[PDB]
Amino acid sequence: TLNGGITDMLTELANFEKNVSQAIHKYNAYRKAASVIAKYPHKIKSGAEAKKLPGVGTKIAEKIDEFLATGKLRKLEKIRQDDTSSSINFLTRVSGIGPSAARKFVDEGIKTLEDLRKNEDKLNHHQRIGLKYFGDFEKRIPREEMLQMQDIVLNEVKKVDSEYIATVCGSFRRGAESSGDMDVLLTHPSFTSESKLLHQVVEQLQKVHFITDTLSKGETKFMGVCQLPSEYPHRRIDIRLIPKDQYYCGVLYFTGSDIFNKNMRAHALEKGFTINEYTIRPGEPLPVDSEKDIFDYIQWKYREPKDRSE
DNA sequence: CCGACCGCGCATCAGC
DNA sequence: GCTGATGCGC
DNA sequence: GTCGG
Ligand SMILES: Nc1nc2c([nH]c(=O)n2[C@H]2C[C@H](O)[C@@H](COP(=O)(O)OP(=O)(O)OP(=O)(O)O)O2)c(=O)[nH]1
Ligand SMILES: [Mn+2]
Ligand SMILES: [Mn+2]
Ligand SMILES: [Mn+2]
Ligand SMILES: [Mn+2]
Ligand SMILES: [Mn+2]
Ligand code: NA
Ligand code: NA
Repeated sequence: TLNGGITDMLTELANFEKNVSQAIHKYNAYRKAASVIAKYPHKIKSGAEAKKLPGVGTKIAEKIDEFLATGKLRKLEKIRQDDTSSSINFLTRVSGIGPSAARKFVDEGIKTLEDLRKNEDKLNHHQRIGLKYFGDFEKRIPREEMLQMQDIVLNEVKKVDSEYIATVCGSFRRGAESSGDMDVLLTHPSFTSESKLLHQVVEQLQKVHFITDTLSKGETKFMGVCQLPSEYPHRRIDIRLIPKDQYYCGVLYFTGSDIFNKNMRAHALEKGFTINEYTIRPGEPLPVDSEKDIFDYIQWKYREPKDRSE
């Protein structure tokens, strides 16, 4: 937490711009600043020192001056005290409720966790589940449960087909000691860039009562809720089915971080390449046989999953 | 000063 | 009933 | 909000 005070402040600003202002690029601006400062090896003594960093500019430096000076920020205090603002900010904590629905609930006087409970009729399936597990979803997941979870999924997959390969990605693959959720990258030989595979994995995981609820489900992505058997908290899980011959782009994507992916895909465009969770193109998909192969194509040195937490 | 700022899967519902 | 526009989230 | 064109 070298500069935690400042990165905490910037993260709150970001959240406000996203949820309340609905200014996604300001959100991204503040998270880049926060990200860049988070990897700064020195304790920031002024805004001027901070301003030297790319992503940090005039408006942020002045804010850092005020925070190092007054120990707080006036803009934030103002925002925390505004009813509409704080209300919207709070509702977005519910899975399925974004800036638009939050704002619209608040306009009709629905601003608390209780108000949503007495208005179930006005939530879609996804929001209801977000409300139902509101508390549980804000709880972190210890790697000890992640390992357990990893084992219940990998083995339930073998039990559908031995050629299925399930790889747990996300914060877990980065080596985090706790994770927001569980992300599973799934492949199988009968599915490539050339021509009910996920349904089968979802069904099986449902029968053994690991998957308790469904938020969204298509032919390549599943988002739902899972739970270790006996009571543990309910947890978020996402499964992504990726063409076997695109494992490495997929696993690079699904490993993150979200900020790292945005950094990498941008630097990609600099060097003349476009990256998605499937291919890296110039253009036709270039040949890839490892994650590193991707870091080569774009003249950025390789970095172990543990060193991708942007 | 202006304005671009990664890439994509699934669900909902206003407006026909 | 249908389907883009839009929303939400990875 | 930021930075590069
Ligand atoms: N291109 C792109 N990739 C993203 C974005 N957001 C995002 O999470 N990803 C990728 C990187 C993440 O590791 C992966 C899974 O998302 P996640 O919500 O489970 O986050 P996470 O595993 O890194 O962290 P955690 O909070 O669950 O512990 O999706 C985004 O906005 N753009
Ligand atoms: Mn995750
Ligand atoms: Mn996830
Ligand atoms: Mn401007
Ligand atoms: Mn459609
Ligand atoms: Mn996330
Ligand atoms: Na700067
Ligand atoms: Na939300």
